[PDB]
Amino acid sequence: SAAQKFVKQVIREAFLQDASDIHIEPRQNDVQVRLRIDGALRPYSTLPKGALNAVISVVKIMGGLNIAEKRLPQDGRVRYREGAIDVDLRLSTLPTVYGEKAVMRLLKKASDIPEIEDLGFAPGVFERFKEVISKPYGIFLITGPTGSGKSFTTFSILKRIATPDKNTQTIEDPVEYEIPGINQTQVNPQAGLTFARALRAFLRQDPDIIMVGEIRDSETAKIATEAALTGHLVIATLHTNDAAQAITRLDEMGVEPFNISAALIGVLSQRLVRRVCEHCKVEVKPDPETLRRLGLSEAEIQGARLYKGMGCERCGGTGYKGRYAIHELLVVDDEIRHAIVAGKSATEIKEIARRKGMKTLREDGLYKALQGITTLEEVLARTIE
Amino acid sequence: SAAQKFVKQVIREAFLQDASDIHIEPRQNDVQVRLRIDGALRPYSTLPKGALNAVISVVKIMGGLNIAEKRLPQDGRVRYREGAIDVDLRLSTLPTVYGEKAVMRLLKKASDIPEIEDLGFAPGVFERFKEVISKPYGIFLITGPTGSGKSFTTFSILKRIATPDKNTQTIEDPVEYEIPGINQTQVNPQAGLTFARALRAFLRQDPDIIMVGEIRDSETAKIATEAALTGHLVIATLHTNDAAQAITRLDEMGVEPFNISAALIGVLSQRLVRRVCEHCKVEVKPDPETLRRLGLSEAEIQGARLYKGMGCERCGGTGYKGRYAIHELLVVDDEIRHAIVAGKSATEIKEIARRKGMKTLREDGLYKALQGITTLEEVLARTIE
Ligand SMILES: Nc1ncnc2c1ncn2[C@@H]1O[C@H](COP(=O)(O)OP(=O)(O)OP(O)(O)=S)[C@@H](O)[C@H]1O
Ligand SMILES: Nc1ncnc2c1ncn2[C@@H]1O[C@H](COP(=O)(O)OP(=O)(O)OP(O)(O)=S)[C@@H](O)[C@H]1O
Ligand SMILES: [Mg+2]
Ligand SMILES: [Zn+2]
Ligand SMILES: [Zn+2]
Repeated sequence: SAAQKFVKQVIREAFLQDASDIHIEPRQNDVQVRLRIDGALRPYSTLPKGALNAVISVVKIMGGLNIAEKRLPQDGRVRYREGAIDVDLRLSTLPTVYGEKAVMRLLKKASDIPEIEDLGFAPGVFERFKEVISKPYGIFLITGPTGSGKSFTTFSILKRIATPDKNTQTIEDPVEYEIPGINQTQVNPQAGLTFARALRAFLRQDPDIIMVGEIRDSETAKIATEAALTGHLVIATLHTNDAAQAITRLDEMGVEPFNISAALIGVLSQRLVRRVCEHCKVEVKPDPETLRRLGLSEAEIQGARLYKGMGCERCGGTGYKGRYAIHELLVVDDEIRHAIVAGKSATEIKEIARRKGMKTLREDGLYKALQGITTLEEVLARTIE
Repeated sequence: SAAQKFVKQVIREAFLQDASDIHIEPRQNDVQVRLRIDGALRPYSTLPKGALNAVISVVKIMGGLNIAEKRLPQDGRVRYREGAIDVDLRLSTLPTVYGEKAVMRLLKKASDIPEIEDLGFAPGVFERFKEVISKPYGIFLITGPTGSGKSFTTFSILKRIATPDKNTQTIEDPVEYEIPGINQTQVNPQAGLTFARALRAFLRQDPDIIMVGEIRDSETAKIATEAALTGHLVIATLHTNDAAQAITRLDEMGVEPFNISAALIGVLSQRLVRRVCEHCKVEVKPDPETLRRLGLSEAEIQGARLYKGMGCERCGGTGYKGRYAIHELLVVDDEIRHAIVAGKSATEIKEIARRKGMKTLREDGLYKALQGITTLEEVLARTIE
């Protein structure tokens, strides 16, 4: 609790300062602590060398990390409420030559779950998206790397489709949000209430819409798929970078390809790019050759404006305030499941979908960058694979 | 006794309203109770939040569930008798963030099962339906999501064709109705009595008619087809959005296409639409332009009498009371047989079937909406065409 009270004092003073990050760094003879204020790291405090393991355990408990594991990096998430400071923290631990270093990123205050029309879909992709989630049943997968806005998009969907004539039931680890009109159930491993234990009880609970917060079992993948097969609408998340790899991911978790093919409505992969500041924004002229290589049509290449923030402190550092989302939406059709039943590659499906008109993250990112929402760099950074 | 009084009333009201399920839902500041009627959830009442644990208690006593346990789902069965009420109830309790939700399902009986004349078949389809079930051997598939009326149709058929000169054998998970005249067997995991293990045994039981409640696995799909092949009549349920996809799905499940083309009598795809309440029923002047994009001809727009129910006390305000089935009946002939082998797609099969006389779900829906059985939107909400 010497350790616990230090950790809680740091997060507090980080919150009140509007600090973005907190670094706990072992050194040769001490542990330095630093806070990023207005873009720069500042010295907060100094802990003795022996104090290291104590503190690292406290933040590991907070994010559900493994204490025993010290040779490998771990990431986690901390929903932190103590009194008047509620901040969500992104947690990172890293093996360092002097012991384990921890970094906690203070996330922007979430605000409220938006309507479907304010998620930042391209006008064209939006219509196909609205058609995927309006379907009576089947499973709709939302994927992306840690913190790409999966849960946020998921609840925006539920906000739309969970009508009083339906039973919307939810399994989450943990439950975020107090969204009305639906029933929410949190995973309890203490009790024995796993994802699969719950998901099987849900089938005896007369559901219409099932939201599976996370699929990380074979049991869960199988049950969610059969729920989609028998006539329920399932929304679930995976942690996969490619929309097509989500299909392959399910094959690996033990789902029969013919069941994947019969239930899957589509897969949404998204990213978050920083938004350029509207105030210190400037026009930039792109190398036509770059645009060309990015698959942008010649005949579109003359309008040709890209944008970037030089910076003020409405931005702080950066030229960026806020984040926006990037999407590629794999809508399953007669030909795609016609590729899943056959031996597939994620690769083959992707271009089988691109033809038929599927717009890719980079294409989606590029086009929003052409609007001055984001830089081309942020777009490239998120789509490099 | 106040919680006893509530449970008594809500089951009484569900019974008289023909309600599938009672939902008792803990929410943030109250308890909400919903009735599913005609497949649609409907608000029944609100309880004050501190009355939850008394009500759940009554429900648990009925089904012999543990009161102490509130962290894990529970399941029960009760034969409920109050006044003249005699219903079997299936009880489900499930922990949510605001406490345990309860679902009580009102179960049907054999007496509720219709005669095939009352299944709602259009006159042209009904004559073909009859010729399909009156064949000596082959496999007949009934497909669609849960709550489509698959079991009602199945046993309706067995009421007409399980005459006393034949052995009529059933494998079910679970056995729902107790039917006179036929032999029924329930799937039992704990003993190892699979669908496939049961079905293997049926072939040494001198059967005539075989009913497979559900085809989930690849082995069951093969043995049921084999049993059809050798000279037995097989009625089985599958989940597909479409009659033609039942062919493709058997393929995907591993059945040899030459075996499918050899054994398959036909497929029935089925949905349930809501009937227009006839205490609200008000005639509505059709819009021709909207009836033209919907593939209806000029002749059909004449002789078109649409209706919509202007909500009343008897329909709970919905404008609907009762349900009705819409049908897509694929009847296998030689051309469909040659297309099943030669591995044509479901879309190819479907277009063959229609040219040969098959009405799609949408078309059967539209046809009955023009009779004022149901409304247009119900047809559009229950069919992706
Ligand atoms: N479309 C969006 N635009 C801007 N910010 C967003 C958007 N979606 C999410 N965010 C924010 O970004 C953070 C991402 O949180 P989530 O939406 O929960 O991400 P996630 O993919 O669920 O991440 P996990 O669950 O930790 S792997 C939250 O702080 C959201 O406020
Ligand atoms: N032809 C019909 N017309 C009107 N209501 C019907 C009809 N068939 C079924 N129903 C109602 O719909 C409910 C569900 O029908 P079921 O046949 O039991 O459902 P199913 O999901 O299609 O088949 P299962 O999963 O093996 S019970 C029945 O219990 C009846 O209340
Ligand atoms: Mg999440
Ligand atoms: Zn700026
Ligand atoms: Zn009415």
